[PDB]
Amino acid sequence: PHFFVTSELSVSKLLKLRQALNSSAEGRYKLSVNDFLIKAIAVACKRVPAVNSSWRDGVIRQFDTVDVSVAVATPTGLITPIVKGVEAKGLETISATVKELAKKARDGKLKPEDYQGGTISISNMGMNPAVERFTAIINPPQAAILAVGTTKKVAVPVENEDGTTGVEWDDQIVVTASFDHKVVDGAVGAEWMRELKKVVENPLELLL
Amino acid sequence: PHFFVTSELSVSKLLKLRQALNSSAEGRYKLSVNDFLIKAIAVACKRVPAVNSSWRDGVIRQFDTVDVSVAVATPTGLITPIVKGVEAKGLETISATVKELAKKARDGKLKPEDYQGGTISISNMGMNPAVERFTAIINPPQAAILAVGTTKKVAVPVENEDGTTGVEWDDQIVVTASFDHKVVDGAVGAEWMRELKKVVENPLELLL
Amino acid sequence: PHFFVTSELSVSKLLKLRQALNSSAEGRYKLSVNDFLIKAIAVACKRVPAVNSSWRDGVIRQFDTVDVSVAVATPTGLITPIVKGVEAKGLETISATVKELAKKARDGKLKPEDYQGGTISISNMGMNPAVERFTAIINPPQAAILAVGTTKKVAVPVENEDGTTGVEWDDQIVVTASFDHKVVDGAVGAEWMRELKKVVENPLELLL
Amino acid sequence: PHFFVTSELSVSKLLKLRQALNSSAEGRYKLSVNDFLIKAIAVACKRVPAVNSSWRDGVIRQFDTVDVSVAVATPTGLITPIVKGVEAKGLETISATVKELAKKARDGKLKPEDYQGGTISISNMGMNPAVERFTAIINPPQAAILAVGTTKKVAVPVENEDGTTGVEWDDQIVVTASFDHKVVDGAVGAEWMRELKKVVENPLELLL
Repeated sequence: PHFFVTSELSVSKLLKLRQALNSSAEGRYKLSVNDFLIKAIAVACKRVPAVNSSWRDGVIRQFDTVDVSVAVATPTGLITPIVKGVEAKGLETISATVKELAKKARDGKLKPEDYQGGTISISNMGMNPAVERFTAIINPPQAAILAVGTTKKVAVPVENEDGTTGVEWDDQIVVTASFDHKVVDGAVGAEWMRELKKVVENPLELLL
Repeated sequence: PHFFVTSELSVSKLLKLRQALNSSAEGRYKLSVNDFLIKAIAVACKRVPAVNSSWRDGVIRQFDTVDVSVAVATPTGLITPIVKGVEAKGLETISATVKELAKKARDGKLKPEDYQGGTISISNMGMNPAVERFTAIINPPQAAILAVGTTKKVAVPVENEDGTTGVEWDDQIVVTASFDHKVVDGAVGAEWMRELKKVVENPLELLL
Repeated sequence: PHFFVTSELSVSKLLKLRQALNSSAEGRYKLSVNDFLIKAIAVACKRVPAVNSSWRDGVIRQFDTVDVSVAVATPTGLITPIVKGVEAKGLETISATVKELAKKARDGKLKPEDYQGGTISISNMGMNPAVERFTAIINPPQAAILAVGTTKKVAVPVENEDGTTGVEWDDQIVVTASFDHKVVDGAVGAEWMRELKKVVENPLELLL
Repeated sequence: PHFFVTSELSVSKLLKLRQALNSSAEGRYKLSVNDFLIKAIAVACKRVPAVNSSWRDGVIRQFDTVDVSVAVATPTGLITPIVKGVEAKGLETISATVKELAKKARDGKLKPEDYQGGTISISNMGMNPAVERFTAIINPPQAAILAVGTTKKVAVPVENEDGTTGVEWDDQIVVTASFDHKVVDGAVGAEWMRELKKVVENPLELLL
């Protein structure tokens, strides 16, 4: 039994900072927004340990550390590469590890210890238009799986009192979050979502 | 097998009237928007009796009266206090009964006859940001369960021919409605949703 | 196990062309937007054959041709009239066949070979307000079922550099797409959705 | 035999970000500039492992992880509390751990496993005026010890072509760095200093 948590999330600050940091990238790495998202979900899963947990048969094993089983679509299908100790990783570690693992998934294979649904399962379709949102199924060894739709620029009130509400156009992804609903719950799921959104909206705390 | 009915709903009129009525509140009560929503879902469940029904084993028992099993999140978990005969109640009856029952759920306990999923199950996360919408699971003794996301102020065309479409910013909650799909159906579910939205949008008919 | 693909879709071009073509209608037919949508989903199911397939017990039978089991709500319930070889049909064939079949469903009956969930199951609530989106359940003999919410006019950036982003108000339906998830997958489902959206957004390719 | 590496370092960006983050502090923590410096020296000691090393009798043991033996002046004398795995810590972990450890040093005692000169010895007199710089002695179990003078606001060319060089006043600490000179060397010491200065000057990379 799965419940869905749907949460928009602006990115313009994080897009700006990724731009400035991929400028700061010397060709040394490619920072995808997803790398910051991976470190941010690491931050939030440390923040909310219920997400970085797993449905054990009798109990729910909660994982102190967080890794991410990012899911990469592959010609084979869906490979879920596991990026380990993200919260203690770097983020170019996230960068290379994500691109390396997706490479080894589509190009070669990953060894089976790469597909653990580790404490959190992430499927990202931010790059995929026509899905501003979409829903997946939680892994049985998961606690909750997160899916991200595509980025949209939308009308937003602009504080400016000259154009009082005004029309100000924000980039943002509204995401869905499928939850196994017994290992994790709607309140904690939404709160983890808000942790994620907070840390993402300003990379300044994601710096930390 | 559950189907989901997703329905935005403006509130600005009802927010205005709640403000004016909580001004009219002499400290005698606190009218939450949810109290008006409870009376409004009572109105709509009398309007659409399929919602205020229950999946009996062989049949679907349809309930003439409507009560609401509002669901209150509790330190224990989810308590679903039952507010009885809402359609014939007052609304400060709704006010106090909802706050009293949530109190006795989080603070003490409610006696078990308070958790009946009575004819309608309501979970409200209007107060909870980062969930503009979310989906729940229908109670087996329910017919359909309703979930409300948070309120959002959004760009809206303003009729004014000077700013022709213009940008006019409306508060509204888009809600999801999980339906057991055999006791209740998509057409009747959506129509009950529209009944609810109609009665809510203007409290003038909710007065009645 | 079903996954949901949610996709907005503007219509203003197709609304314009339907208007011009129902002007071009001499009373000879009534072209509902849904007729163009039926030819467009035929186009996309030829484009994406995974959708116009069926869950066989052992395998997934993929259907070269596409028909549509459009679903018509009936006083009996949901009749799913089958419109055959849509991709090779006309569109006034679509027009009359859809209206004729809905007629025979609500008025009389359709003979049972009209309810096959043929290669694609379509439920349309574009005409139904208060459901900008909604989700259904895939037919077992289906591969994926599509549901369309209602049309909404929304704030949209207008390119004009005078009103730089400006506020420009577009009609569009955001649709959900419930997928059986083993006969069909999220990537192919979303891509079929984008095929559909592309062909719909400009009827010029839907002409073909 | 010790050599000294002297390096100014602007702070205004990091002062701004600490201000904004101690505004972001909800009373939850106090972020001293030294906490960011501790995470930054962790970053640089991972960056330059020669600093987070120790003079073993025959060899130099280089430490993969970095901790910091921050030194706190105490009524007893100099307590060198050890903050462990800083590079994998948080920074409010740094915040509380530094203030807690200094507290337990001046107020109570730290248990002896708190004074290890762990991989790096830091003495900070940024808070101490009249020492814009000062030099210390490397711990024998250290590889290099770092000392920071006080912050000074100084005349700086301002790019502005109106006031062409102009006079623009920057806050900065010039630091000394005493090095045991056989476990570590002038080139690597200065380069570690530049790593430190780079990561500090913009907390954006210190975010990571």
